[PDB]
Amino acid sequence: KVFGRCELAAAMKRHGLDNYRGYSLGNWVCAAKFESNFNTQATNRNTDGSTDYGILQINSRWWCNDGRTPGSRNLCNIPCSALLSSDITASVNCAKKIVSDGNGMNAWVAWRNRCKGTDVQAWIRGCRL
Ligand SMILES: [Cl-]
Ligand SMILES: [Cl-]
Ligand SMILES: [Cl-]
Ligand SMILES: [Cl-]
Ligand SMILES: [Cl-]
Ligand code: NA
Repeated sequence: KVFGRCELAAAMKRHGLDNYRGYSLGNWVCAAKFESNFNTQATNRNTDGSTDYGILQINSRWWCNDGRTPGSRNLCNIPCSALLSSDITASVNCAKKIVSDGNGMNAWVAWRNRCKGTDVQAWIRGCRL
C-alpha cells in the first residue's frame, strides 16, 4: 500500500505516535517519506547482508527475523514480512521499541539527514487530524 501524506499521518496518530518519546507527528511522517516514499512494501538490502523492511525500513540485523541474516537479533519478535502489511500496526509497535532504546529517531538515517532540524510540522499541514 502506498499511503497518502495525510492518510498516513492520521493512521500514525491513531496508533499513538504523536509526541511519542517527545517526537511530534511531523517527524514520523517525514521519516516515512524519505525512508520508503510511503510504500509499505519497500525493501532494501544493506552491505552486511541485512535487509530493511516496510514504511519505516526496519533492519533485520536487530529488529525482525527474515531467516537470512545470520547472527542477527529479533528484538521486536516478529517476522520481517509482517512489516510489509497494509496495516501499519506491526511497524509502529516495533518503531516504538526502537525510538525508546536511547538514540531516539537518530536510528533512522534519513530522519537524521533530511528531517532533523527542519520544519517538520509542514508534513501534517492541511491534514484533518
Ligand atoms: Cl508526499
Ligand atoms: Cl509536527
Ligand atoms: Cl536470520
Ligand atoms: Cl491499522
Ligand atoms: Cl530523544
Ligand atoms: Na534478525
